[PDB]
Amino acid sequence: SFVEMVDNLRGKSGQGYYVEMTVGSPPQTLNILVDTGSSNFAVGAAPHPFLHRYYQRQLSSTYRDLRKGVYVPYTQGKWEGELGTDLVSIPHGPNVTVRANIAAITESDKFFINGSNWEGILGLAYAEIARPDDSLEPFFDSLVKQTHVPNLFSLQLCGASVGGSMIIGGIDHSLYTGSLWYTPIRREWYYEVIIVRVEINGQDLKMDCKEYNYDKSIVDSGTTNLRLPKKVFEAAVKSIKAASSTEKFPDGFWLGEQLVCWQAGTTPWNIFPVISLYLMGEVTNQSFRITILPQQYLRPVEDVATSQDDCYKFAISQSSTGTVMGAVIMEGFYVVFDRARKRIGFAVSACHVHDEFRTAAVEGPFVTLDMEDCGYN
Ligand SMILES: CC(C)c1cccc(CNC[C@@H](O)[C@@H]2C[C@H](C)CCCCCN([C@H](C)c3ccccc3)C(=O)c3cc(cc(-c4ncco4)c3)C(=O)N2)c1
Repeated sequence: SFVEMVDNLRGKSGQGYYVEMTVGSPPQTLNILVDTGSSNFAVGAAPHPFLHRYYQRQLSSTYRDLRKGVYVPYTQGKWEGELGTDLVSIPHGPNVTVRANIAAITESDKFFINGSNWEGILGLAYAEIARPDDSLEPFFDSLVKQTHVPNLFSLQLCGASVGGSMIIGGIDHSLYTGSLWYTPIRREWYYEVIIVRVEINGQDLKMDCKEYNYDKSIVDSGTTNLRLPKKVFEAAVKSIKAASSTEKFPDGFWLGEQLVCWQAGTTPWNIFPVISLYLMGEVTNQSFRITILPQQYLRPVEDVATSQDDCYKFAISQSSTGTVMGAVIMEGFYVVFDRARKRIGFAVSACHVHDEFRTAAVEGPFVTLDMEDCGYN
C-alpha cells in the first residue's frame, strides 16, 4: 500500500523537504520538514513573519498541556516552546492516528525560513537526543508503539521545486534500482554510521579512517551540505581544487560564501571529481561505497544578475561536530532507515541527477580490514 506515499514530499530548492500532516481535533493541516538529524516534533504555535499558518492549541479538543517548557538549539537555528500532546495524522502516509508529543513553538531564532512553505519539524532520530531529555518520546516511536506500522521508514529526496517520498513502514521497490547495501547504525541517538574509506576520483585520501568519523558521522536529512571534520575537509578541498585547477574560483567560493557562474549549458562538470564514501558493511571485513557526483555538491542558485548563467554554491563545508551526510549525499540515493534491524540501506535512487558520462553508484562488496578502528571513542 506504499503507492499512496510515493511523492508525498515537497519543497522549494534549498529550503527543506516537507510532508503534510494534521494535528488536533478537528484536524489542522501543517507542512512539516522531515529531519533525520534530530528527534523533536515541533510546530509553530504563534504568529511569525515567515509563518502563514500555525498550530492553534485552543481550537483542538484533544490538546493536552504537559505544563513543561522545551528549547532546541540546532547547528543553525533554534526555538523554544511549550510541550503538550495531541492527535496527529499523515494524510499521504499510513491510515492511522497517534497521540504524539508536540512542542508548541512560541519563540524562535533563525529557524523558520521565508517562503519555505513549512511550519514545523519532524525529528525522526532517537529519544537519546530528544529535548529536554530522552523521556520525551519521539514521533516515530509513538507511531510504532500505538499502531501496526513496522519499525522502519525510507527517504527518497529528489533535488532540483523539489520533491520525493517518505515511505512510512516499509520499502517501495519501484523507487530505486540495483541492490540495497546496508551499514550498521552504530548507536541509536543520531543515525550514526562509520565511514571506513574516502576516495576522490578513485584516489584514496589515505587518512587514518578515524578522522572521517571524528567525533561522529551522521545521516541528516535536515542539513543541506556534506559537512566534514576540519582535517578531512581540508584534504577534500585540496583534492577538488587540484582536479578543477583548469578554472579559477574566489577563495570565498570554497567557503560557500561566493557563487560561481558559467554561460547556460557550459558548466564544466567534467573537471569536478566524484567522491566515494565507503561505509561499514553487514559482514566481517566487508564494506560498500556510495559515489557522489559534482552535480550533488555544486548546488544551483539564483543568478543574482539578469542573465541566464548557471550559478552554483559549493556545498561541502567544514564541521566541528563530525561528518554530516546531508541532502547533498541523500539526494542521490534511496535511503532505508531500518530501525528494526539497526541498519541503514542505500540504493541508487530512481530520481538521481544525470551526468553525461558518469553515474552515482552504490557498489559492493569491498574488503576492508579493521573497520572497528574507524569508530571514534
Ligand atoms: C537538536 C540536536 C539533536 C542537534 C544539534 C546540533 C546538530 C544536530 C544535527 N542535525 C541538525 C538538524 O536537525 C537541523 C534541522 C534544521 C533546524 C531544520 C530547519 C532548517 C534547515 C536549514 N537548511 C536548509 C533549509 C535545508 C535544505 C534542504 C534540506 C535540509 C535543510 C540547512 O541546510 C541547514 C540545517 C542545519 C545546519 C546547516 C549548516 N550548514 C553549515 C552549518 O550548519 C544547514 C541544521 O542545523 N539542521 C542536531
